[PDB]
Amino acid sequence: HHHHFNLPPGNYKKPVLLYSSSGGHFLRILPDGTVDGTRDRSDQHIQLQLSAESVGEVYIKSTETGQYLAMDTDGLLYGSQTPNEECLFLERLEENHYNTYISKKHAEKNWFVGLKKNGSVKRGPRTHYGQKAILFLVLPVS
Repeated sequence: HHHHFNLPPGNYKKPVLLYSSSGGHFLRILPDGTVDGTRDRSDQHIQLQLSAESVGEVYIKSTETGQYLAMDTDGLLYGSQTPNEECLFLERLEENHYNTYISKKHAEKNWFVGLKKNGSVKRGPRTHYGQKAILFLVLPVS
């Protein structure tokens, strides 16, 4: 109700990479629960598995550790051992091509998953429609 409903095609069967074009980083959920990006395509912690809750709602899960991507009350991304309300994202098509991920919990604030060119992630309140960091390509793993 606060966002459009253009959905990306494709599916949630196999593991994927969330690729950030600006700096060429892959979204990474480290074992200690911290979140960043790396250009290292062989990094074990960039392999992710997406799954649907409702249509257009997803969990983003580390295949290596089982951690769920989540955004806390202050807008910081972190890895959660169990799925909770902070773990649900609205997955949408953007600029007719990319995927964006909006915090469901904070959807009315337009808080996005964002991966900067320097390979750090954005804090929720610093993201907004029209940015580059919020744009992902979901790549199949080799």
